[PDB]
Amino acid sequence: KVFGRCELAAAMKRHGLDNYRGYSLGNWVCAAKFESNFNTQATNRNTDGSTDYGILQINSRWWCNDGRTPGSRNLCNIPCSALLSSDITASVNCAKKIVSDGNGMNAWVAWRNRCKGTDVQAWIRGCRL
Ligand SMILES: [Cl-]
Ligand SMILES: [Cl-]
Ligand SMILES: [Cl-]
Ligand SMILES: [Cl-]
Ligand SMILES: [Cl-]
Ligand code: NA
Repeated sequence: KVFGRCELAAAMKRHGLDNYRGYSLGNWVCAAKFESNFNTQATNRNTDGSTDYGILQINSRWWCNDGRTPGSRNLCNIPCSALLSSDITASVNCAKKIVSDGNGMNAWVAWRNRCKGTDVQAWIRGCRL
């Protein structure tokens, strides 16, 4: 599924991301735009044997199990397949854990490169949130 911008904002707000661990809602919407282009089935294969999965491009070394990644910790205790679902529930839940690490949203390459320190409230413009 490819989410609309305000469509995704509403679901991310429903699931508690606005201001979570110090990150207002627009940070998460921006991260999804630039990680996955709002595509729930996006994937990115990496050089270390891991893969990034879903709308928030969550990495298979530490966070989900795909059965083929070294250094596996599966700290969200889920199959990586769950992160490719058309509803965002599993991805948002696992992102809460990821962001709770000392890294914060620096865990997201695309947030680091296109969202950090920008006008992230623009991402929820006209959404009524
Ligand atoms: Cl929309
Ligand atoms: Cl939802
Ligand atoms: Cl915001
Ligand atoms: Cl899987
Ligand atoms: Cl990570
Ligand atoms: Na990632």
